[PDB]
Amino acid sequence: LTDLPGVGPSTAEKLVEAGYIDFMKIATATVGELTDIEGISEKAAAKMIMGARDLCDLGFKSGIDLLKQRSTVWKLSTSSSELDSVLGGGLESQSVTEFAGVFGSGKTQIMHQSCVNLQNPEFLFYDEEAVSKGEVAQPKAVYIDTEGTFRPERIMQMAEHAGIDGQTVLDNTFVARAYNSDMQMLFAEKIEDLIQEGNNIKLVVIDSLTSTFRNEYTKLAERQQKLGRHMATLNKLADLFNCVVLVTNQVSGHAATFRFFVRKGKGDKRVAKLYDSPHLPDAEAIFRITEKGIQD
Ligand SMILES: Nc1ncnc2c1ncn2[C@@H]1O[C@H](COP(=O)(O)OP(=O)(O)O)[C@@H](O)[C@H]1O
Ligand SMILES: [Mg+2]
Ligand SMILES: [Mg+2]
Ligand code: NA
Ligand SMILES: [W+6]
Ligand SMILES: [W+6]
Ligand SMILES: [W+6]
Ligand SMILES: [W+6]
Ligand SMILES: [W+6]
Ligand SMILES: [W+6]
Ligand SMILES: [W+6]
Ligand SMILES: [W+6]
Ligand SMILES: [W+6]
Ligand SMILES: [W+6]
Ligand SMILES: [W+6]
Ligand SMILES: [W+6]
Ligand SMILES: [W+6]
Repeated sequence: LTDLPGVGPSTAEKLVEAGYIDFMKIATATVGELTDIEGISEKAAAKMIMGARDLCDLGFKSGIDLLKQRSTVWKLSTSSSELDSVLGGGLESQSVTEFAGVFGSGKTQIMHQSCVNLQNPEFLFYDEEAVSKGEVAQPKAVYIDTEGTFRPERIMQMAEHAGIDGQTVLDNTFVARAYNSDMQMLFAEKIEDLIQEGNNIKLVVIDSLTSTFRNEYTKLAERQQKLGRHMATLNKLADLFNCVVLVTNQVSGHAATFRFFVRKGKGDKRVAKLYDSPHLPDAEAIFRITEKGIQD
């Protein structure tokens, strides 16, 4: 931190005690959030922010640099060929992907399958010139469980059928049981704390995203508010930590970059329809849910 303009030893200590330890977080901060640190003037805040942006080279980009930026996005396989294709390769890092659907359509299964897949190195697709092997090494997942449906047994079974070690998935997946929207939001805000403690968080799951909010603000206005702050935190986390963020929506409006509607097909079959994305056509993906997890 002292490399930053105006920042000396004591200011660097204050910054780290407020949780601002990397340049990117400072470069993307508002003067307000830094001045609210006290001991940190408004002029010093504007100076270190400008210095941070410069060290992170955050200005206008054009031509080939536009392609380079896009190449920093890596993708996580879903174990379904069809679903991966419709996704343009797999679940994207630096974006929030939402799976909505009726009860039993497979939302929680996909969340569990993703936690397992993260532990199979060959299921993370990336361009080696834009994403280094070290960036996706020892990846870990965070599962914020709002329903009480996380099942370690299911993790073990899906891992076994994929030929990877179940205990290893459990060891590298943090689960937070949230009973209301305050806990759900605080847990999401605390993921930055796990990352600074050395955990390479690369997958964040929120199952469910809207249940607590609907149960508490059954007030679309405020609800939408609190939910908007929650969504901004998820989108920022995805961008800044080059992380895949997945959320489920139990349906019977907000900022997701990819949105699916999953429905039941015959017995085993499920259909996932991508209905919103910034660059892909609407398309349907047929898959199945079996003891092996998600397949086809
Ligand atoms: N061990 C398993 N073997 C085969 N199918 C399973 C297994 N566990 C769960 N499923 C399937 O997943 C369905 C439930 O999916 P789930 O993810 O919980 O739905 P949602 O979260 O959308 O309400 C089940 O009813 C069952 O068909
Ligand atoms: Mg993004
Ligand atoms: Mg569920
Ligand atoms: Na300095
Ligand atoms: W609603
Ligand atoms: W409602
Ligand atoms: W209603
Ligand atoms: W209504
Ligand atoms: W409503
Ligand atoms: W309505
Ligand atoms: W509804
Ligand atoms: W309704
Ligand atoms: W409703
Ligand atoms: W309605
Ligand atoms: W509605
Ligand atoms: W609609
Ligand atoms: W609409």
